Amino acid sequence: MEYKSTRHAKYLCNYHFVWIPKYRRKVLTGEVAEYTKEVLRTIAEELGCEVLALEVMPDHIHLFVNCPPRYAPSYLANYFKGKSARLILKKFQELKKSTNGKLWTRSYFVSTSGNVSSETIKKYIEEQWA
Amino acid sequence: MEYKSTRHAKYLCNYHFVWIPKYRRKVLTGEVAEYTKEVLRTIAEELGCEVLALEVMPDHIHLFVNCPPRYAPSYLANYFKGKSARLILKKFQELKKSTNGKLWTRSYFVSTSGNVSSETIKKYIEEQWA
Repeated sequence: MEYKSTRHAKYLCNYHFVWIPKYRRKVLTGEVAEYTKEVLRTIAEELGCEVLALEVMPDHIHLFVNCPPRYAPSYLANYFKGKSARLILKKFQELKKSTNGKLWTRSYFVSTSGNVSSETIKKYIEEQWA
Repeated sequence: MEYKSTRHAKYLCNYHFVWIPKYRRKVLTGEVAEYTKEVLRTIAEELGCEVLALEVMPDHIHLFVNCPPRYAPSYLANYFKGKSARLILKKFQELKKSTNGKLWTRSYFVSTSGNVSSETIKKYIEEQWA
C-alpha cells in the first residue's frame, strides 16, 4: 500500500490488535463504547500511529493500526490496553468498582498485515542507489 | 497463516527486511553470499525468529522473518545488519580492507506481512472465554 519513511527507514508496519474485556458483556456499550473509540484513536496519535480500523464490540476490541518502526508489537499492545484502562475507569468510576480494577485480561492477539510486492522492493533499491 | 502462543499473547509477526551494501563490485557473492545466508540464519535463531525466506543478491538482502512480539522492527533491523556486519568482516578480512568496516549503508526497509480474516478473530475471542 503506501509507505512512510524517515531517512532512518522506508517502512510500513501494520498490526491488528485484538483483545477482550475481563468480565463478559456488561461493559463496552453506549458512552463507554464511544470514549473507548475516542481514547485509543488519540493514544494511536500520541505515539505517531495511525488508526486504519477500529471496531469496539461488547465482547472485544479490534484495533488495526500503522505504527513507527521503533515500537515492538508487545509494547504497543500493553500501551493501548494500559492507558485505555486508566482513562475509561477515571471517566467511568462506575466501571472501576464492578470490574474491581481489572478492565482487561492480561492477554492479547497481534497479527501483522500487508502483502509485499517484489516491485516496491526494486523501487527502494534503485531509489537507494541514487 | 501460522499463529504462535506464549502464556499471555497470541501472535504472528512477519516482517520483510531489505537492506544494501555501500559498494557493488561483486561484494556480496559466492564465498561471501554463502556466509551471509548463513550468519543471518544463525542470528535469526539467536533471537527466536524463524526465517521464512532469505535471498542475498550483490545489490540487496531480502530477509523475510517471523518474529516474537517483544522485538521492535528497528531493534531487529539494526540487529541482523549490525551483527552480520561484525562477523562477515571477521572471516573476510580481505573485504574488511577494501571497505574499512563499512558493509552496509545505514538505511533499511521493513514491511509487515499477513492477513487477518474474521474467522481468525472470532476464534481468538471465542477461545479466550474459558
